[PDB]
Amino acid sequence: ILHYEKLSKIGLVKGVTRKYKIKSNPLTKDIVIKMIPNVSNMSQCTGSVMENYKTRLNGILTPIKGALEIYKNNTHDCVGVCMAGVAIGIATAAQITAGVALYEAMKNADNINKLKSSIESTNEAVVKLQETAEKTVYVFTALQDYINTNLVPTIDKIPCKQTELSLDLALSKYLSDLLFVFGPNLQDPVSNSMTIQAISQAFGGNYETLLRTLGYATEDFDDLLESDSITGQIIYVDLSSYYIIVRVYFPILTEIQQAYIQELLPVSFNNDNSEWISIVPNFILVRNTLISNIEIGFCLITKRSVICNQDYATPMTNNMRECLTGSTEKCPRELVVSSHVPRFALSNGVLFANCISVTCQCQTTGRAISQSGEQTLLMIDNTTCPTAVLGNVIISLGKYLGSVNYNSEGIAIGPPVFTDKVDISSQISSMNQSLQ
Amino acid sequence: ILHYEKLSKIGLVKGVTRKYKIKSNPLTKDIVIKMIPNVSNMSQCTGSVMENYKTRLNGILTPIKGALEIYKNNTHDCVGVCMAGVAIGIATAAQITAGVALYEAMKNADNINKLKSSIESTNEAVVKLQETAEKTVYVFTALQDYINTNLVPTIDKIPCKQTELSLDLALSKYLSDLLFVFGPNLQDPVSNSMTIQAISQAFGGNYETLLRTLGYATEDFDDLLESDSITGQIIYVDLSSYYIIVRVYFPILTEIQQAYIQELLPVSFNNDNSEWISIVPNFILVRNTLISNIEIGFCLITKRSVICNQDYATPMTNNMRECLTGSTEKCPRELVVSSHVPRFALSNGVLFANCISVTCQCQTTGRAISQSGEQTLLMIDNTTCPTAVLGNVIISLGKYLGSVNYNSEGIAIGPPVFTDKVDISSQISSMNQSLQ
Amino acid sequence: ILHYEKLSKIGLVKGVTRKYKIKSNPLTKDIVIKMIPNVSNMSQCTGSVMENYKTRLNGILTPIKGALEIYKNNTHDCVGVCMAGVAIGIATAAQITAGVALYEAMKNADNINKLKSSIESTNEAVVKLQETAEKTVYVFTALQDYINTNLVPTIDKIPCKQTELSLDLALSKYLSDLLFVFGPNLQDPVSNSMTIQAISQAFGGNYETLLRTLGYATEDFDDLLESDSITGQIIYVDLSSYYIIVRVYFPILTEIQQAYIQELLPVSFNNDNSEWISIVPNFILVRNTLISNIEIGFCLITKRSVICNQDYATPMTNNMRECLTGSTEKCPRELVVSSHVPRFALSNGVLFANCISVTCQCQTTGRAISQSGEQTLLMIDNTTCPTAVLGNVIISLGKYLGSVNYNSEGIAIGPPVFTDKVDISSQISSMNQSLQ
Ligand SMILES: *[C@@H]1O[C@H](CO)[C@@H](O)[C@H](O)[C@H]1NC(C)=O
Ligand SMILES: *[C@@H]1O[C@H](CO)[C@@H](O)[C@H](O)[C@H]1NC(C)=O
Ligand SMILES: *[C@@H]1O[C@H](CO)[C@@H](O)[C@H](O)[C@H]1NC(C)=O
Ligand SMILES: *[C@@H]1O[C@H](CO)[C@@H](O)[C@H](O)[C@H]1NC(C)=O
Ligand SMILES: *[C@@H]1O[C@H](CO)[C@@H](O)[C@H](O)[C@H]1NC(C)=O
Ligand SMILES: *[C@@H]1O[C@H](CO)[C@@H](O)[C@H](O)[C@H]1NC(C)=O
Ligand SMILES: *[C@@H]1O[C@H](CO)[C@@H](O)[C@H](O)[C@H]1NC(C)=O
Ligand SMILES: *[C@@H]1O[C@H](CO)[C@@H](O)[C@H](O)[C@H]1NC(C)=O
Ligand SMILES: *[C@@H]1O[C@H](CO)[C@@H](O)[C@H](O)[C@H]1NC(C)=O
Ligand SMILES: *[C@@H]1O[C@H](CO)[C@@H](O)[C@H](O)[C@H]1NC(C)=O
Ligand SMILES: *[C@@H]1O[C@H](CO)[C@@H](O)[C@H](O)[C@H]1NC(C)=O
Ligand SMILES: *[C@@H]1O[C@H](CO)[C@@H](O)[C@H](O)[C@H]1NC(C)=O
Repeated sequence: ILHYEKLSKIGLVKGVTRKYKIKSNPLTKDIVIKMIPNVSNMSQCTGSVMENYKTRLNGILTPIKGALEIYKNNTHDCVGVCMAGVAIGIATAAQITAGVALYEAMKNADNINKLKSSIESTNEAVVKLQETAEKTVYVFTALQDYINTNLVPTIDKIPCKQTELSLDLALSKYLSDLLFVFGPNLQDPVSNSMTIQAISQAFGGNYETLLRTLGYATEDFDDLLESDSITGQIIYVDLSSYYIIVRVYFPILTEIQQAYIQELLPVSFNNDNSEWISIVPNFILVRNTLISNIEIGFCLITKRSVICNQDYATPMTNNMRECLTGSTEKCPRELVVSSHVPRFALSNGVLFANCISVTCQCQTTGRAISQSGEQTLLMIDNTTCPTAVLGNVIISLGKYLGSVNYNSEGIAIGPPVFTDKVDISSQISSMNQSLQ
Repeated sequence: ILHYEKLSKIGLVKGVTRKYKIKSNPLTKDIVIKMIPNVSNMSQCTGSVMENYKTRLNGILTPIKGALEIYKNNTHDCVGVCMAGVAIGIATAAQITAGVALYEAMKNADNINKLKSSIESTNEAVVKLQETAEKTVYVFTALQDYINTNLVPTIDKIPCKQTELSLDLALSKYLSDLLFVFGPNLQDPVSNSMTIQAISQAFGGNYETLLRTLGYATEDFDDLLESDSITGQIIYVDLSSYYIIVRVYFPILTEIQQAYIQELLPVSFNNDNSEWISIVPNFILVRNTLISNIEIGFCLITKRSVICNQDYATPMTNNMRECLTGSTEKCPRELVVSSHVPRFALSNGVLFANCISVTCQCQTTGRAISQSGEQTLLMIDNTTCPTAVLGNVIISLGKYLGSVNYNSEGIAIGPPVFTDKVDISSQISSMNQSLQ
Repeated sequence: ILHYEKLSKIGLVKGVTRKYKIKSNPLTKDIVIKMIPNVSNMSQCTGSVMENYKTRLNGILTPIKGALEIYKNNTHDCVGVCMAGVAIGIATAAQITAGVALYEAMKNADNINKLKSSIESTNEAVVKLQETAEKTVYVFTALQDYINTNLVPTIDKIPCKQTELSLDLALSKYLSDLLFVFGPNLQDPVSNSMTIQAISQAFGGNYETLLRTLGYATEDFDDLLESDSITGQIIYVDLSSYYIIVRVYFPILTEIQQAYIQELLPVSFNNDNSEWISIVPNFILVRNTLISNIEIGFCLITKRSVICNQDYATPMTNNMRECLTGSTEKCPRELVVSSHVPRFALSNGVLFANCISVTCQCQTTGRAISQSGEQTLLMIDNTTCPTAVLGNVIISLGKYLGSVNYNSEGIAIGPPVFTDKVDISSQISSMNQSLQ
């Protein structure tokens, strides 16, 4: 376990405790995104912009169909999914799993494609199609709202050459937004790591409409959405009607048993007439009594749980392990030169303040609280005095659950470090000479 | 303090000198952002979209008020702001300061909330309300412009079922834009480090309107705005009318006395029949004769000053200070293999170039400029000849201010390094292996 | 030169082979971007917003003209381009080259400026003007389409105070979008490294319209566009009509002879009853039998080529070069702690899998595939059994081309490493302590 009391003297005050959960057991739903709007009522003087747009869009969608066909031509049934690796050549585990999912989805994709005329005939942003007697499929058109709201009502009040230019500009804007996702960046359409937010770029970035139409099945919807857990996969691309079929995955957030995330608050501390800040990860992941780093940039942090779409646990150095489990001397530290580093923190009702680097007096005492040159931090609870003053904040404090004689006991202190990108090169290069 | 001559002989040509500026003394103004538009004039067939949007927005905003209420409950002027830390539990210095500011703003927030009916009744993008007999408050409604410009005029030209769909799509787009900032990502709404641009996402990202309506208080407006110095804080959330109160901070740019930013220009140089580029920071902070690094990626680099919303000074390795103070050998270098690395530079009118890599000839005599094999760079000035050429550029040069015999004196050059992400891991691994 | 067979035993399975191509031989086109829209037809109720917008835009643009005038006043024909470095002061190689290009473009800029009245009289998003008897120039207005589609048609259906507010909001949104690029961030406007997508932010981000109107005539267009290969440069700023002149560069992709990019697929492998992953870059660049790294994150990855707007070759550690050329023991490895690390891969129809972590039972044999406690990965080809099963995927396999005794030969393995930044700091600091 983590030794919070020893970490506090370093400057690492214990923070909130959060539970760890990852995506599992995804459900599947199929949607059709029509990437070309219907212009039946505006065709009177739509000009020649549509042929150019179709050619440009075919130039984008052709690589997608080409990258799908390699798995399409190698997936079939033999006397489950039964693939042929000779004509596949290069494939990772994720690619092969995505191909299996693609073949599985083809069973419904065939019946979806059976309604090609209905898909093309759609002229609203969201349309319901009776895909079978007991199931339905929704159709999303990229720019149908804009055409039905702005361009169509203004088809005669302005010279419709200007309307042609406006439609061309709208389509060009849509394509420029698309090219970030569906352009040559999408080298691997056979994969399910593409988030619904990115897929909605084919719909103008309005993923909320897609999710609301499909259904808010769970109460953990927002955590799944922000954490990039709701993903989709393209399973069919049509170069005649210019539409794609996307299978959207709706997973459930499953708590990881015997696992939690502990956050450590860094506080500057005094040592040798100078201020220092400890260098340890802000978030530590504990799972089944095993301490390991978690890369938290991709994960989502809430008030009670950490939500990740993938198991983002990363290895932790053994020295870091002993720094977090009591051995303070192995805990690295950095000198502080900036004057905007926190100098006190409150945890469990008791504040850990660097009472020498900031004015520090209590309230009922009406006197100052003195921090000697040997103590890194000062523990202030209501044992010494029940209300403290720090700058312009007057705060009352609760009892401490740790050692009664905390402020009278010191510890060893670790060696200094520097964490700049180029400082790493200098340190490695310099000591290499020392090694020789 | 920086030895520019030796740095140039390394390949680090002295660049522009800029002053250091940080924000301080922030003035405060209060604005109200209503996140639900008024649909009174278009409620004839808006449908059930409004109730669903209200439910979604209530779900979005409930955690915000839940987090604010933790502090709002435990701060009550007692026998200055006087907070109870027992029920706060977990808090940092910045969070406690933000809570103090929140309570201070509550005194005016009470009078602002006294105008709940007026805030609800707003039907314009920007509305002026008399806070007091002398003070006024501006109300910003997110989608009011869109509704009043598009949905109201086109309320009967199109079937209003389509209008309901259009309004639903617009609100969904608004919510998708919001969820980046106001969604579960906003775990800590108490803190006041959220930029005005991010807050404007609740107003469609149009922070320029927010700032212009309040007032361009100073000529340093753009530097403050880009550097993220203009920040806001949510001080009250109402779920009955779905609006928030934001206290916008307008700091002033105060230059730090006896401090400046020095920029070094890297130039590839010849050494041992090959090309190298020195590995040192592009920007160097000198403050009160103390040299320190600066994570300038978060700051703004203008022509005459560096603007930072916080003091971003970070420590610099001692060896690196020795390198910048004259110790040539302690500066690391990287072998260059790219052919698109700069090979000459101009400072104070004197030309530093690597004539081995790029051909140099001098126009006033029409003969080549020769760089010998043991010289890193060639200093070319009008002392040598008034005009030299470099490929297709003909340039005239001033006089050097350093040593007259610059080109005849050599230095000691540093040790090679590699700066790739995996190179660090490989170097550490081998360097451990040698020690064992 | 790369020993794929030995890399497979580590877990680095050979992937796709791509060709390396860079920007070269850029063509030049001239366009005019007018950042103030023509509002002649809305002048009845335009209000006073236009004067304030003009003042804001003048404040935005004055630094740009000030920075251009440094090279404008210091460049003239001398008895090619002939610059004066005395009054330039500070300049890099890129800045000087950009200034030379700026002067070269001034010849056409004068003829463009001769049509100032025509430029300022434009009232459409894209307008064609004849700068000479033979050549023509296009004009792009930032917000003309929005005005002519929304504000003009709605000039009487709603009170024009609302129209004035709407125009002010639109201009403020346009300025908010602009300030990310054309604001104080644009410290060097002379340089030509700014992408066309960024330049289009002055046109609403519709770079597709610019490129389509300019008449592209290449099959490598999408690769050039994604890779940020198409760039522009501002060559003149007018503070009276508020327009800028941009010289757009259209290059050609030239394949680098004797150069290709090799991709390596990481696969978790068993060692000492534990699962590990190798720390080696995903992409390796080979040029004339010289191996080098590449920050391919800046580049674009396609199915058969890597496209970069600059030569992004970076040096590689010598030990690392030995690692990629058969010396297996120098390759670092990291202990897999997550349960979402790939565990099998397919290359050339040959399946590399870690049968310890994932059960393998190939259907043709009808029995499970057993991997011992000495073999890092198990090679499956149709010699041992044609079709293999891994979980839910049934795959048929080709024949190996390397050693037929692959599964019986073992290799040496490397030392463990950790890649976290804090882990790097802990590692570096710790062995300084042991070194002494
Ligand atoms: C378009 O034309 C059809 C007739 O084919 C008509 O039913 C419909 O109302 C028109 N408008 C829209 C928005 O579809
Ligand atoms: C897949 O098969 C189709 C015909 O069924 C063919 O047109 C296409 O080129 C094939 N794709 C390959 C072999 O990659
Ligand atoms: C300190 O505060 C706790 C509540 O947090 C209280 O129970 C205890 O009596 C207090 N001790 C004093 C006032 O001495
Ligand atoms: C390495 O150890 C020496 C011991 O004297 C110390 O002075 C130096 O600062 C240390 N450097 C690093 C980068 O750990
Ligand atoms: C470390 O020093 C040795 C001997 O001086 C040298 O051979 C080796 O290349 C150095 N390693 C570096 C600088 O990474
Ligand atoms: C704050 O106080 C109110 C009213 O007493 C209560 O409803 C709410 O739950 C409290 N919130 C806390 C204690 O976090
Ligand atoms: C709604 O209509 C009334 C009718 O007089 C008008 O006064 C009011 O300004 C309208 N509201 C909006 C927001 O347009
Ligand atoms: C050389 O350049 C200097 C500027 O540094 C100038 O003052 C001088 O007149 C030039 N010509 C000489 C020194 O002959
Ligand atoms: C350049 O010259 C013009 C007059 O020709 C002057 O107005 C401007 O200020 C000069 N700029 C600089 C940087 O000297
Ligand atoms: C303004 O109105 C005139 C009236 O004839 C028209 O010719 C011109 O095109 C209009 N300007 C526009 C639409 O930008
Ligand atoms: C393995 O597959 C290849 C074609 O990929 C075939 O030529 C060979 O005969 C097969 N070997 C066996 C034993 O079936
Ligand atoms: C250094 O090598 C030793 C060899 O026994 C190993 O135990 C230790 O973990 C290594 N540490 C680092 C930071 O590489």
